[PDB]
Amino acid sequence: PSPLADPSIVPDPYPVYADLAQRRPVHWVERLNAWAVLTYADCAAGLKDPRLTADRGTEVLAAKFPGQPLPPDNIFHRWTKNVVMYTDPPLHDALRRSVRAGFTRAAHQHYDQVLQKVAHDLVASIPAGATEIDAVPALAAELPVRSAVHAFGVPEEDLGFLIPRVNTIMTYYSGPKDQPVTQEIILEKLTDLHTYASELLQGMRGKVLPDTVIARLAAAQDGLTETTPEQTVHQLALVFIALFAPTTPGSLSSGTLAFARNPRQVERFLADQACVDNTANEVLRYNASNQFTWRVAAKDVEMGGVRIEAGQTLALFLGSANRDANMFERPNDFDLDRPNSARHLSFGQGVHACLAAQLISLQLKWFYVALLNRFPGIRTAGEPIWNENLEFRSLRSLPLSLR
Ligand code: HEM
Ligand SMILES: N[C@@H](Cc1c[nH]c2ccccc12)C(=O)O
Repeated sequence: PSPLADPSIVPDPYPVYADLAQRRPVHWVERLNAWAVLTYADCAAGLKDPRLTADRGTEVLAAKFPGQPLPPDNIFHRWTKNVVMYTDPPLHDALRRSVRAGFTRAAHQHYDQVLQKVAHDLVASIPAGATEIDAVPALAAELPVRSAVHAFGVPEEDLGFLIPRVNTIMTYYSGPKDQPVTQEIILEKLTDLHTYASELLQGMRGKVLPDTVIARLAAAQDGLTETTPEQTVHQLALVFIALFAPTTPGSLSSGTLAFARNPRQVERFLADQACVDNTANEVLRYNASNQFTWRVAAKDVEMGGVRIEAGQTLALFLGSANRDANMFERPNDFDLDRPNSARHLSFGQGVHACLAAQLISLQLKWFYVALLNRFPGIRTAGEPIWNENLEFRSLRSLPLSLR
């Protein structure tokens, strides 16, 4: 019976992942209704294997809410079948092109400057007499919300509507454990994000800051020719979910912990710009926030000596792949001098590689620039405590001393 379904692995899964990558690199996890895939080689190729489809909302819903299917007209199916995350090419590619205006080279030139300032301002807000901080609520949870506002264009005044709704929706992705929130409630909040997205663009909600992702997307709508208004609304809903997911906080907090525990890496960062430049990727490699991602077999495939039949579900363990010693020597070392950290799988790979990958790496880079030049002596001030979630894994508490 798979140790991947044991809640006790979440604080430190890596010894279990390493053992299973060796002995059981592909194996069945009953609680996921899926084949777990543990090695870098199999995860990276699986992400780019056209025999594995991203059209998986049916299968994954059946895994998470067995006995509770939904019809094709239900918001769950209309959303999944009309967003980049859960579509294959060619539709995927039309949907991705339709959001290009938010993510151009010029746009990221602007976001680089916004994020530098946002992170600067966050860290500068920590009072002089503060030696202790819980880096989760104070910093890791906070930076992504300030980025959502200033770089993405989510109105600040609408955060009270969005934050709790995304937190509810995100319980869908609770890993191999009982669902804490009913399907009915999740679908209601998913519906609510669609209403909000459409009303935001109509000017019925908050004010979107200029030159942000959402402002750019809004201005692009008149020129779209291969997608529909409903598709834009579906895609915004996904964007809201991704913006307020625990992914970015977990990356910030797990990287902060890594620095706290590895002071010579602080020294490296302050000594060598190449180590700065590699910080986002080494942090992303060191702990994938999304530890596994889902696929379905569109055709029979063979992986890890297992024949996976068309229609079966797979869980590609990005978090295990990132610490596979065959790809990353001494994979449990947090090492800014590592030469291949950019090979991590935390943003996936290929067709569905994270749309926000550059935005998030800029956010991480500027955070650590600000934090570590202010407070190079960061250390633990108690036990870091993890959320009870393997799928989207993150710290709930990170007590630190700043000096
Ligand atoms: C550290 C933070 C984040 C991490 C670790 C993360 C991780 C991922 C991963 C693993 C995928 C690929 C999943 C798969 O193929 O199965 C993905 C895709 C995606 N990401 Fe992120 N992501 C983050 C932040 C964000 C944010 C803030 C947004 C907001 C826009 C976002 C938007 C997306 C979208 C739209 C896709 C789908 C792209 C496609 O299907 O073409 N990501 N991300
Ligand atoms: N892993 C998710 C896809 C995903 C990646 N990043 C996310 C952020 C938020 C929500 C979902 C996602 C899935 O297989 O369904």
